[PDB]
Amino acid sequence: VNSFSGYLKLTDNVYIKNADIVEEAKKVKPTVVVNAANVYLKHGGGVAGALNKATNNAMQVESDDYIATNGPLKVGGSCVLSGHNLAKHCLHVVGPNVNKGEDIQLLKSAYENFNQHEVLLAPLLSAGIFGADPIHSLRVCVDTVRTNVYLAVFDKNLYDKLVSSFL
Ligand SMILES: NC(=O)C1(CNc2ncnc3[nH]c4cc(Br)ccc4c23)CC1
Ligand SMILES: [Cl-]
Repeated sequence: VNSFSGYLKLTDNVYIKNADIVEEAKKVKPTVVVNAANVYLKHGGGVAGALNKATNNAMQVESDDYIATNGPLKVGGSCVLSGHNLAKHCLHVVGPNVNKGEDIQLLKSAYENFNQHEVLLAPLLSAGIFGADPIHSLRVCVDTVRTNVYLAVFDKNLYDKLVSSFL
């Protein structure tokens, strides 16, 4: 039993809710919140901009030190950093950005990072400003993630479409 509330169960291990991931993280304080990161950990907009704003820019400060030491992530890759006031840990995961021409096949590799964590609060990777079809992202999530994932979808209209079209 965990503290996530109001989710629709899609499969054995995948759950979904119309929610602001920032507000959900602040309420649940999950062990792991997933950020929709880019390779530079520049948290300017979308989910990343919102999460970073909620940390009062502490996420960005920590991220800049990480990049200065380690260099950029790979598309499809991840790193574990602090969750600040939102979670114990933040798993920064880089899905392909279609608006940059990146290979959508890397979306499966991106979701594989979730399997290193028993339970996660997450957005749909490569959705939103990353330009992928969220219906496809949900399909890849369900077919790739084996650990327990609680998906927060900000847009109510999109949430209803994701549920109603789910196979
Ligand atoms: N834009 C979308 O509808 C999707 C991706 N964005 C988010 N997904 C889940 N929680 C989120 N909290 C946010 C807060 C701010 Br401010 C901006 C964006 C998001 C966000 C669901 C596809
Ligand atoms: Cl977004």
